[PDB]
Amino acid sequence: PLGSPHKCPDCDMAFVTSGELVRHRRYKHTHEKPFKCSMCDYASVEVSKLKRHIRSHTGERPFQCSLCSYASRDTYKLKRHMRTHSGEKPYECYICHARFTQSGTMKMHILQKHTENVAKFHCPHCDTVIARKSDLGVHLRKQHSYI
DNA sequence: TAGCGCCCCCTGCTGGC
DNA sequence: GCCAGCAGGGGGCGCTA
Ligand SMILES: [Zn+2]
Ligand SMILES: [Zn+2]
Ligand SMILES: [Zn+2]
Ligand SMILES: [Zn+2]
Ligand SMILES: [Zn+2]
Repeated sequence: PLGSPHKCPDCDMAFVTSGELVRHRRYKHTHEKPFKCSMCDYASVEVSKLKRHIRSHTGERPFQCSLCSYASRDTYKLKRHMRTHSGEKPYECYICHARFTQSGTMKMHILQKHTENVAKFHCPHCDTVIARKSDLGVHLRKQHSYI
């Protein structure tokens, strides 16, 4: 924000409250992660990130879809899932204007369709070049009996 | 501080084409 | 094989009480 009073003494960012600067410095500069999982080595800057992480250990899925049986561990994942029902495609490739349901899909599109000289994968068993690593995985399972 | 969201990242698979 | 759809784990910030 323009007049944000709390300037970071280590980068160009500034914040409206000192609490926001404190948290930003923990994330980006000092890396103090006060909140520690008791079941693995995970630790986080914010407690809410620990709580979300714990749901991966327990399987808790608090956020139920009202149109199907899906339920998520994170409110945003449910909002992302609702795009499968609405057909919303919020992301647009600035180069060719194709639209996508997720931002990562769009980034991958730009890598595969609008980027010069991208390194490709190669099947060693049949001498086929494959663009995406996951499609090399599929090829190995489908054509070379990877179990 | 904890707590609510908003949103992006990276990963890696699926099935239509 | 190419492609966009689509979910899991996670980082970082906006904002408030
Ligand atoms: Zn900073
Ligand atoms: Zn853990
Ligand atoms: Zn649903
Ligand atoms: Zn494009
Ligand atoms: Zn092969």
